[PDB]
Amino acid sequence: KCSLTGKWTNDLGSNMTIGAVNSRGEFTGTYTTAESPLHGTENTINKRTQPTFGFTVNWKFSESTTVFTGQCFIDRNGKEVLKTMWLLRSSVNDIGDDWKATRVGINIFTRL
Amino acid sequence: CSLTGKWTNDLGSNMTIGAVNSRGEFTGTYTTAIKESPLHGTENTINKRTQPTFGFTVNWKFSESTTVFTGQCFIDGKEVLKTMWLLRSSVNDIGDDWKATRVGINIFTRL
Amino acid sequence: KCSLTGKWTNDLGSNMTIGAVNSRGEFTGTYTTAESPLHGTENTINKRTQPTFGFTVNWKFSESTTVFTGQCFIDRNGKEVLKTMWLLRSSVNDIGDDWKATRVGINIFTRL
Amino acid sequence: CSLTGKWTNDLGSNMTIGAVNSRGEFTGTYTTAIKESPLHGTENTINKRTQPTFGFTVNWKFSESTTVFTGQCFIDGKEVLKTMWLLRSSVNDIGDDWKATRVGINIFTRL
Ligand SMILES: O=C(O)CCCCC[C@@H]1SC[C@@H]2NC(=O)N[C@@H]21
Ligand SMILES: O=C(O)CCCCC[C@@H]1SC[C@@H]2NC(=O)N[C@@H]21
Ligand SMILES: O=C(O)CCCCC[C@@H]1SC[C@@H]2NC(=O)N[C@@H]21
Ligand SMILES: O=C(O)CCCCC[C@@H]1SC[C@@H]2NC(=O)N[C@@H]21
Ligand SMILES: *[C@H]1O[C@H](CO)[C@@H](O)[C@H](O)[C@H]1NC(C)=O
Ligand SMILES: *[C@H]1O[C@H](CO)[C@@H](O)[C@H](O)[C@H]1NC(C)=O
Ligand SMILES: *[C@H]1O[C@H](CO)[C@@H](O)[C@H](O)[C@H]1NC(C)=O
Ligand SMILES: *[C@H]1O[C@H](CO)[C@@H](O)[C@H](O)[C@H]1NC(C)=O
Repeated sequence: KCSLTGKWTNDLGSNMTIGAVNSRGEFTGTYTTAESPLHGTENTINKRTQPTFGFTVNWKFSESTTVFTGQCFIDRNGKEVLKTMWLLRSSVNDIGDDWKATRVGINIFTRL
Repeated sequence: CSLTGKWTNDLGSNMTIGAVNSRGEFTGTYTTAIKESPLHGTENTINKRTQPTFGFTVNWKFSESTTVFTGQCFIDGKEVLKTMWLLRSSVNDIGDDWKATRVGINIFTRL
Repeated sequence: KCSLTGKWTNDLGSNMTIGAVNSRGEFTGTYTTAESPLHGTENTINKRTQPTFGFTVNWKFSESTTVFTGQCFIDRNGKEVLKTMWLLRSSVNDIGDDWKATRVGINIFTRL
Repeated sequence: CSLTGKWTNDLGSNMTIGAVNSRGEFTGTYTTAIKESPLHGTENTINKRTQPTFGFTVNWKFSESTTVFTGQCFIDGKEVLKTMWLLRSSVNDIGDDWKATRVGINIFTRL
């Protein structure tokens, strides 16, 4: 089974720690990048080995917000890997600059 | 512009969001024809901004999928929520991962 | 049948003109926003009434690039409408700032 | 960093791009296991940049779908192409449009 709980690191150099996840599939943690809290959920439905999930990172050094979503996989080499895609929403003043507030990208995590 | 309350959108889905603590957290329900799913998000409180940026995850109850929403609460007069989302599907093997993510838009208005 | 050929306008105020599309599904045109050329393709496969397509806009006022993709629909009210999503790639100097060069958005077009 | 040549990627697809005129246009073939599809793109020539931004459309031959790619040619030493794409599926009714677009990444390297 692929568990979210733990310490992860990615291709960009950022690290992430996730706490235990309750029965409601909920969980919290911290996102570290060269610290901000994050709160997410894991899909419990058919209680699968490779869960789908999503979390929000409330940036504490700016008024932007990032949301990641992806799946917890057991790689071919037998290792746990998190494939995720995110949307980074920056804040704009007029509802007219809104068309450019959203960036999109990816991030692959592996256990620390 | 506060997230608390009742919203609906262009597709025709309703969303209910409760109070948000001093840390910006909040919970709510997501309704779409119908099935209700829990929602857990957070709003950026960095600058006590009147048009706060925010994000939340909808944990689907009728599927093994997940959907994340990010956006900003704009005072159009009326309060409008402009969002963009990512819909992650669950695939059996890491080989198909590439085709598992849909992206799209959604404008919410006070129900 | 929903044709790409013609003059369109969108929700953002930008206008667009598309030329005839050959048998290879190819076509060119111009994108006007408050002028840059664009070159695209339309999917011919099962020669459908509501084609799928994609085009690139070679910005002539900056070194960024935008690509749109979507489908040509016959709306319920009987009108032609183009639902599209785009990616706007801005250019960065170091392959390390790459994680933030891509923005994503939407654009709905209707005939002028 | 020029697009002309032969590239392959992480998924394992090959792409061949021909010469690009003075306007930045170019054509090529897209191979994926196998089926070959034509590609038509353009590269930004605004600043005679050595690491040009670019975009192109792949007109699928075995489906009614379309895929657009945008990105930048980076000199990693080696020439690398970092791209992001949108895969549009064709739906019968404008009602399902919302679920018709997939997004993803792709890193190309000189084959
Ligand atoms: O500089 C900005 O544009 C705003 C700061 C955004 C915070 C870092 C972002 S979140 C998505 C991405 N993944 C990651 O690990 N770092 C970046
Ligand atoms: O039917 C499926 O494709 C799987 C269930 C998907 C859940 C509904 C999606 S989430 C993004 C989109 N916005 C919205 O309000 N409803 C749809
Ligand atoms: O200011 C920038 O960030 C670079 C200029 C980008 C050009 C305008 C973009 S293309 C996608 C979007 N659709 C539209 O009609 N106008 C915008
Ligand atoms: O099988 C399908 O889902 C429809 C055909 C899709 C065409 C292949 C897609 S395009 C984006 C992605 N990158 C890549 O190199 N191959 C895939
Ligand atoms: C995070 O991962 C470990 C924890 O110390 C370490 O290898 C690395 O320096 C850390 N990097 C960041 C950006 O926190
Ligand atoms: C929810 O929104 C309103 C509630 O006032 C209702 O009329 C509508 O039918 C509902 N839609 C869904 C999908 O539940
Ligand atoms: C484009 O559409 C028509 C053409 O004149 C007109 O209504 C409008 O002013 C034009 N706007 C732009 C930005 O070109
Ligand atoms: C294309 O790339 C190389 C060509 O040298 C070949 O070995 C590989 O099998 C080919 N892959 C596909 C999908 O055609």
